[PDB]
Amino acid sequence: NTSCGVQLRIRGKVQGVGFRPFVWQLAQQLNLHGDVCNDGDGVEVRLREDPEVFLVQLYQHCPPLARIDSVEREPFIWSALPTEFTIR
Amino acid sequence: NTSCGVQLRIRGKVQGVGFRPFVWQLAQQLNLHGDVCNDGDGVEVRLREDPEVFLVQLYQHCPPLARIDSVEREPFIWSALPTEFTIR
Amino acid sequence: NTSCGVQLRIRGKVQGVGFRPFVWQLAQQLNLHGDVCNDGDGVEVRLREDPEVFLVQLYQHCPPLARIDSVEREPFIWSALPTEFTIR
Amino acid sequence: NTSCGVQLRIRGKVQGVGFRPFVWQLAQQLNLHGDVCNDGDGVEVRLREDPEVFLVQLYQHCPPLARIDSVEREPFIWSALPTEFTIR
Amino acid sequence: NTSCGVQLRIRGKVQGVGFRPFVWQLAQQLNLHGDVCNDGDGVEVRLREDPEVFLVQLYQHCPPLARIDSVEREPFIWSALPTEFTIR
Amino acid sequence: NTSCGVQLRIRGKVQGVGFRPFVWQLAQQLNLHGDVCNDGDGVEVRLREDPEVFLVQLYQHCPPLARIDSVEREPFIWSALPTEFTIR
Ligand SMILES: O=P([O-])(O)O
Ligand SMILES: O=P([O-])(O)O
Ligand SMILES: O=P([O-])(O)O
Ligand SMILES: O=P([O-])(O)O
Ligand SMILES: O=P([O-])(O)O
Ligand SMILES: O=P([O-])(O)O
Repeated sequence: NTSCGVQLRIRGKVQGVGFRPFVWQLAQQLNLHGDVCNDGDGVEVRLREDPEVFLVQLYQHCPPLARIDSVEREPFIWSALPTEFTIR
Repeated sequence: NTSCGVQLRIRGKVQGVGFRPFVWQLAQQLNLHGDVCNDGDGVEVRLREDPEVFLVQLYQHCPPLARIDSVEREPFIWSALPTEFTIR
Repeated sequence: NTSCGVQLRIRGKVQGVGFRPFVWQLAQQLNLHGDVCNDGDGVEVRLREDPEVFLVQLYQHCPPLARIDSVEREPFIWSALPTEFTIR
Repeated sequence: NTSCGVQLRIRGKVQGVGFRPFVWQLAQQLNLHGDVCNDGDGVEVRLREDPEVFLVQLYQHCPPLARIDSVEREPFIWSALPTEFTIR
Repeated sequence: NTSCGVQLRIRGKVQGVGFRPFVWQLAQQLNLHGDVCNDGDGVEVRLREDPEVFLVQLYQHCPPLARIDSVEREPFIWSALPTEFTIR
Repeated sequence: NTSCGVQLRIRGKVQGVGFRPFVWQLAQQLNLHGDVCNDGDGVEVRLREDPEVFLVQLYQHCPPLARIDSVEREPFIWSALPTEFTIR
């Protein structure tokens, strides 16, 4: 059933730069679950887990072509909990 | 803005027994924020904070006329965070 | 990959009483993941999530034939995270 | 240096009943650190860790001569963190 | 009543640079409560919530004239919980 | 007895640069417990506490000769909890 999640909205130069694969790889390394997509207003990451380590490493290890201008976070409710981390 | 909350649904003999005032007093003692109401399917408690101590003490210190048959919990999103604990 | 879990060891009159199904139902209601088994020294519950609400409700809603004499907890590492709650 | 702690104030029939040793044993089982004392207004327990499992088990496994009428909690700051659980 | 807070002490080139407004805006975006002031030994931020995302973004999005040389954290007790984030 | 810990594996130019003393000093400032060592595949930090603030500050305040290329984290179980932070 339902659970508390977090949505991150990452804006900047975040498309055509390997950003979704970067996020996926970070999520795999950190054993995170949820998804990533680019919906036209940056990159949206939805996580089951707390985002803090992910956010630290998002910034520090940003791909060389990418540039992160802002990140916003908000809570939301998962309808079903994710069992993988996927690119959508 | 928004924040992760918890809603508790408490069922049993939970009306006409001092239940809403009991919840209010417990919330005051525990410095909790949110609200309590009786909507016809038991008593609904919405909290800003984690509910664990509240739940322990709800059961242990249940008013003598009351009887708690079940408690369910689920997350939800507060649209604005509460600054008091109120009976609604 | 790996994650921090909790193992609970529940002892008492906890077999022949509907205890494993009780635990399963509680875990379903609380959206918990992991497993339950009876290994001859009581009932072992392994969870992905924090156990506090589960423990409160384990005691308060213990099946009428059952009796809980003790519960112990310890951390452990999940090799793979559970995606369901199962009786083993 | 300093850290966030919790103080619990447990009132009732909580002296002459094995209460301080009960608390000590519970703290040992739960791998908690801090102290317990009886200062004339019940029993005060100060912990380094979150108190929720402790509180559940305090109530459920209360010694047979004892009776717990109320428990209050408040935060405080440890000046030095405790490395044992002691009766004071 | 009282609650566990965190105080951050941010030192460097952190005055005359838009630092207090920067902190305020970050706190608004992150839905944080507490206050910020410059007391002559850098900038002090007191929060009700965990500071981790705030700290990540403090560093990454530091105003261009500012420079953060160090940040220290310590717990403290709020006498009353804050309902806004304010510049003091 | 046992408790949930975190192990961090920090790789890059992290030897001959004051890295272990840097970690020790950070851990002292943050009131952390555990240890640091260089085992030939970077620097391993084991903590009792959550690592998030530590990780933020590890990156931001990296010694000038050092360079951090990657950090990985995983949970593990402490056999005994640490009471100091030590260089091993
Ligand atoms: O288009 P991407 O590869 O930057 O996600
Ligand atoms: O009707 P109440 O007093 O039990 O809430
Ligand atoms: O044998 P059980 O039904 O008490 O688990
Ligand atoms: O006096 P005590 O043994 O109940 O603590
Ligand atoms: O003086 P401030 O604008 O840097 O706070
Ligand atoms: O060899 P270290 O000083 O960089 O730890």
